[PDB]
Amino acid sequence: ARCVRLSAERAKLLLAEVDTLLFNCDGVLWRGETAVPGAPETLRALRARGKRLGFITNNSSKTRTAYAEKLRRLGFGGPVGPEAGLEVFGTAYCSALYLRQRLAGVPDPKAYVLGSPALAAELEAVGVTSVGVGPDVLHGDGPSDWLAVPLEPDVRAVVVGFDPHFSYMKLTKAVRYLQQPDCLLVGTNMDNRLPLENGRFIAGTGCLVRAVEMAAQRQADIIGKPSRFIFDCVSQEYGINPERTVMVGDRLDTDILLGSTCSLKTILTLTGVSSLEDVKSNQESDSMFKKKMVPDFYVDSIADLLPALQG
Amino acid sequence: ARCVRLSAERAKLLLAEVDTLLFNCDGVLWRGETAVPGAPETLRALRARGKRLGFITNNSSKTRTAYAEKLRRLGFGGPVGPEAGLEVFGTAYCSALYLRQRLAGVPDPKAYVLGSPALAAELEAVGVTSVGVGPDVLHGDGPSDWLAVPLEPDVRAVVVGFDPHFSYMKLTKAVRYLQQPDCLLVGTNMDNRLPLENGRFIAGTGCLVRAVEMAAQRQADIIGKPSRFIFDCVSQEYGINPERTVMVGDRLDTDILLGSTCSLKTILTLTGVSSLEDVKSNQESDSMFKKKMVPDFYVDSIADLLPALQG
Ligand SMILES: O=C(Nc1ccccc1C(=O)O)c1ccc(Oc2ccc(C(=O)Nc3ccccc3C(=O)O)cc2)cc1
Ligand SMILES: O=C(Nc1ccccc1C(=O)O)c1ccc(Oc2ccc(C(=O)Nc3ccccc3C(=O)O)cc2)cc1
Ligand SMILES: O=C(Nc1ccccc1C(=O)O)c1ccc(Oc2ccc(C(=O)Nc3ccccc3C(=O)O)cc2)cc1
Ligand SMILES: O=C(Nc1ccccc1C(=O)O)c1ccc(Oc2ccc(C(=O)Nc3ccccc3C(=O)O)cc2)cc1
Ligand SMILES: [K+]
Repeated sequence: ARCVRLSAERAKLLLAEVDTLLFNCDGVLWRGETAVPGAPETLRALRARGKRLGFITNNSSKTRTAYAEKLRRLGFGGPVGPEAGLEVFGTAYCSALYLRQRLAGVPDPKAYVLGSPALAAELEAVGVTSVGVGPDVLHGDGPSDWLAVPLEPDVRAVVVGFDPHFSYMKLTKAVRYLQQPDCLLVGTNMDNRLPLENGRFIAGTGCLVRAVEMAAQRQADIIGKPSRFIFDCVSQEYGINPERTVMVGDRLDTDILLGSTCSLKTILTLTGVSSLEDVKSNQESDSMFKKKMVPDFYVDSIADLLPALQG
Repeated sequence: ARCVRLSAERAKLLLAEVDTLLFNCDGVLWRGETAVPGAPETLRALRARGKRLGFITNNSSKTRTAYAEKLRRLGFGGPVGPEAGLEVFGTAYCSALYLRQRLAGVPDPKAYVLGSPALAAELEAVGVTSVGVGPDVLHGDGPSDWLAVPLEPDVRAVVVGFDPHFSYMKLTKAVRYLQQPDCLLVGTNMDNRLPLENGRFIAGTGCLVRAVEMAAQRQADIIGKPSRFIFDCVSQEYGINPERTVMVGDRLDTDILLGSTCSLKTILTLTGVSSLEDVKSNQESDSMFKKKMVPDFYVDSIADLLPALQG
C-alpha cells in the first residue's frame, strides 16, 4: 500500500501473479462514450494472454447487456452473443440479486424504485415488481395533501438509484413506505458526484440515498462499491481468488477500498476522479480507514500496461 | 444538565432568575394551526409578569410578519402592529441578514434559492434578488441536455431552504452555480424531519441541504439552530444576557444545543420531536457532544408553567 508506479517490469511481475483482473468501466476504460486512449488494446491483449477480465460498476442506469454492448462496441473484446452480460456486474443486477435473496419466499414481491428503467428491468427479471420509475411531480398546497397521496398496496422494499425524476414527493412517499419496519432500504451506490466527459460532472446517487436515509432515520444497504456485497456477487459467478485478482479503479473511496477490504490487489488509474494528491493525504493521515483506501500500484492510464503486454 | 422535571416550585424560582424566555414556535407553542393546550395563556401570563418573550424558529416557509400574525391570531399576545415582527426570528429573515453581510457591496445581488416564496420575500426586503423559486421539472434524455440548460448570469449565492419542488434539475443547477468559487452556499436549517400535527412527519430542509453539500463538495453555512449565527441575530436586536435567558424547545439537536452552546438555560418540551429516552441515551453515552444536547429542565408542555405564573 505504497502507491508504487507500475512500471513495465513491475507490471509484468504482477500480471504473471494474477490470472483475473477486475475493472471499473467509468474513468478507467472509458469516459463518456469515448474510450481512454489505448485502453481497448490493453484489455484485448490481456484477454489474449488468457487473463480473465471482469467489470464492476456502480452505475444503475444500464443493464448487463447494455454495458456489455458498450464494451464490445468500443473494442474491449467481450464475448459475443447473450453470454456477454455475464462478464459485467453492475449495481442494477446486484440490487436485483439482493432483493431476490432478502425477499425470497415473499409472494409477488413489489418495490418502490426511485431509479432508472434498467434497475426496474433487472428487478423484474428477478421477479420483483417495480413501482415509481418515472416522474412524480409535487401537487398539493401543503404537507397534509402530500401525505394524502395514494400508495401502492404491497411494497416490501425501497430502492434508491439514479433517478433524474427525483422529487420531494418521491422522498415523502419513500419515507411513508419505509415507516413499516419490514420494508427494506436499498441504495445502489453512494457516490457523491459522478464524472462525465470533458471534466463535467453531475450529482451522484449518494446524494439521493443520503436524503432518503436521513428522512427515514434508516441506514440503507448499499449494493455498490465499496460494499463487500458486489464483490460477493462477482465471486459467486466468477470464483474469484483474492490472491490472484486485481481491481483497477479511479475512485479511492469506492474501487480501491473495495480491493483493500476484499483482499484484492489494487491499481489506481489517474484518468478518473481520484488523484495522487488524494492518496498522499490519506497516506499522511493516521486514520486506519483512510490508510485502507491507499492503492498498491498506480498507473497514469490503463494503457500503461501495454509495454508489458506487448512483450 | 440533569433534565430535572420543571415542578411548579422550580418553575417559580427559574422564572424569578430569568427575565427573558425564547421559544421554538413549532412543536412547543403550536402544531399546525392547533395550539398546544394552555400554551397561549402561559405566554400571556409571562407577558403580564413582565418577562420578555422572543421566538426562534427554523422554518423558512413563513415570513417574520406572518409568524407574528399567527402569534396574535392564536392568542400568544405579541405586540400588535409592525413591532410584532421584532419578536420573531426565523431562518428566512436570519438568512436574509447573513446575505446582507456576506453580499455587502455587491451590485444587484442575486441568488439561486431552492426555497419558499417567503424566503425569497425576506431576501427581497434585504435587497437580494431571488431565482429559481418554483417548479423546475427535469426534461431531457441525458446528462448533456441537462447541463446545457441555460443559467442566469449573476448568481453569487445558493440558498437551500425547504423546497417542495426540489428536483434533480435544481440540484444540478445548484452544483453548477456553486462551481464558481465566489458563490456562497447557505442552508436555512439542517433538520432531517419536521413534525406535523397528528404524530405524522415529513422530510426536512436538512436532507436537501446535505444533497447539495455532497454534490458540490462544499460545507454550507447553516443559519438556523443550533448555529451561533441565529443567536447572534437574536442578540443583535434583543441584547440577550445568558444568565437571565431561557430556551424552550422540543428538539435536542437544534433548540437545546443552541441553549447549551450560547450559555442559555434550557427547558425541553416533550410535546414535540424529542423524548425523555433520547435524553437518557445522551446522558448515558460518554460522548461530550451528546452531553451538550441534554436539557437542564424538562416540562411535558409549556402549560405546566401556568401554576407558577398563576400564583
Ligand atoms: O432514469 C433514467 N431514465 C428514465 C427514467 C424513467 C423513464 C424514462 C427514462 C428514459 O431515459 O427514457 C436515466 C438514468 C441515467 C441517465 O444517464 C446516466 C448515465 C450514466 C450515469 C453514470 O455514469 N452513473 C454512475 C457512474 C459511476 C458512479 C455512479 C453512477 C450513478 O449513477 O450513481 C448516470 C446517468 C439518463 C436517464
Ligand atoms: O441523519 C441523521 N440521523 C439518523 C440517520 C440515520 C439513522 C438514524 C438517525 C438518527 O438520528 O437516529 C441526522 C441526525 C441529526 C440531525 O440534526 C442536525 C442538527 C443540526 C445540524 C447542524 O446544524 N449542522 C451544522 C452546523 C454548522 C455548520 C454545518 C452543519 C452541517 O451539518 O453541515 C446537523 C444535523 C440531522 C440528521
Ligand atoms: O414546519 C415547517 N418547517 C420547519 C419547522 C421546524 C424545523 C424545520 C422546518 C423546515 O422546514 O426545515 C414547515 C411548515 C410549512 C411547510 O409547508 C410548505 C408548503 C409549501 C412551501 C412552498 O415552498 N410553497 C411554494 C413554493 C413555490 C411556489 C409556490 C408555493 C406555494 O405554496 O404555492 C413551503 C412549505 C413546510 C414546513
Ligand atoms: O461528503 C462527501 N464529500 C464532501 C462534502 C463536503 C465537503 C467536502 C467533501 C469531500 O469529499 O472533500 C463525501 C465523500 C465521499 C463519499 O463517498 C462515500 C461512499 C460511501 C459511503 C458510505 O457511507 N457507504 C456505505 C457502505 C456500506 C454501509 C453503509 C454505508 C452508508 O453510506 O451508510 C460514504 C462515502 C460521499 C460523500
Ligand atoms: K484526475
